[PDB]
Amino acid sequence: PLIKLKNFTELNSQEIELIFKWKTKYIDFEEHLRFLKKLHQDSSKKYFLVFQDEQIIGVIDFVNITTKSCEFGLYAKPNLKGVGQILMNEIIKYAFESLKVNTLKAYVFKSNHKALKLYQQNHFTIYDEDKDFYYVYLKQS
Repeated sequence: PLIKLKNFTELNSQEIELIFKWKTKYIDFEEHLRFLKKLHQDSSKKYFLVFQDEQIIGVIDFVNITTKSCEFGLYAKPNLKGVGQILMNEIIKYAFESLKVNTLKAYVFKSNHKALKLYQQNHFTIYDEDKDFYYVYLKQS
C-alpha cells in the first residue's frame, strides 16, 4: 500500500519531536510523553501518523470513539499541498471499516474555510453552529 498508518503509541523520539514542532525543552518533551502514555490507556482516542511512500504527510485523530460514532481531526504536514484529500480518505476508511462507526463528526472554527470546503467535498453536512464552531457530520447509513 502507498498509504500507511503508524499509531502514536508506537512513535519514536525523532517523530515525536518533528510533529509537535508543526532543541526541545525538557518540559515540552515530558508533556509530549505524558500525552503518549495517556493514549496507551485510552480506548476512546486514537492518533495516527500517516505516511505516503515512507514519507510523513500528516496526522489524523479520532476522539470520543463509541460503538456508533466518533469525532475526528486532521493536520497536514505544514509544507505540503494536496494531501488533505488523502488524509480524508484515510479517516473515512478507518472510521467506517475499522472502528465500524455509523456517524463521523467534526467541529471546525467558522473561519477555517479550507477545512469546511474539504469536508463539504467529502459529503459532510453542517448540522449545528455555536459562537465558535460549525459542527459537521457524515453517516455511512
